[PDB]
Amino acid sequence: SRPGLPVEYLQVPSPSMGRDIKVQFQSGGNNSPAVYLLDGLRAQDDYNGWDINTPAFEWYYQSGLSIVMPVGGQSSFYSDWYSPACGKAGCQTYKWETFLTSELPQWLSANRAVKPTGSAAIGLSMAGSSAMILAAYHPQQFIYAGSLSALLDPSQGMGPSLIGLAMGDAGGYKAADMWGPSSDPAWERNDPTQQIPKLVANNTRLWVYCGNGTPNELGGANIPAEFLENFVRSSNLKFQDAYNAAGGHNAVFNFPPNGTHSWEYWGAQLNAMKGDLQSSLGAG
Repeated sequence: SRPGLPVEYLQVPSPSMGRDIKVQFQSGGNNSPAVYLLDGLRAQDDYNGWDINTPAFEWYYQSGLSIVMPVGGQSSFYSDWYSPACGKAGCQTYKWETFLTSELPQWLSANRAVKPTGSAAIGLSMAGSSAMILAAYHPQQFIYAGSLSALLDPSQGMGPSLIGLAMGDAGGYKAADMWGPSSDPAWERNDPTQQIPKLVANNTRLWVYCGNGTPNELGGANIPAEFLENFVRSSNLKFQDAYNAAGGHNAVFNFPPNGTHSWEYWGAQLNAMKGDLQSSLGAG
């Protein structure tokens, strides 16, 4: 149903960020695997864009999988920032890696019986690289990573620069506060293409999607959505080449001759990945 599902709005304390993080949540059942649905660049502080734009909880009710949607973190790249995340409206502490890899799984396990290991992380936009990085450095916790329309080589060439422009545009943040100047090692640490050997070694299940910038009847036919998607697609095709070349063998590569940087396309992916998640995480 859309109304009528056991969807919760959790207030999860984050010691490292100094506030309570809101978390939209739907249990899978006790000891169910978790699917963390990470939000895009312009993540709002009230509801996660997955909830807003898709019937995600509805699609995943009774699938055997807990759906976890952290709320907030516009421009955070779900990372632990070097410095305070200061933007238009003010400053906040961004320690999202810490929260997603210790604070939240521990609270979800203690308070909701969500299995803390063997999870998937799925993100779109800024969060697609985040998902792969979560898995790269925390493979016990994240055994599956989905990346929808992300820039997968953010440390290379014009990427540090483009990322800074995006962050400016979404909230008025500064990339330097996050990962420092582009010379800082944090750039390569958080670049999924540079972390391929870790993904490969950990045999992480990858679901990698990117459209080609051509909308279809599904919609999303606006210039920004089209330009954005076409733009991030080269990093995606290179990732695929590098992954295979490094001996990668547990990924789905979805690069259709359509799709724009829009929720019509992303929602479709999340719907299409449900049986793959169930098999890979052990739902039922």
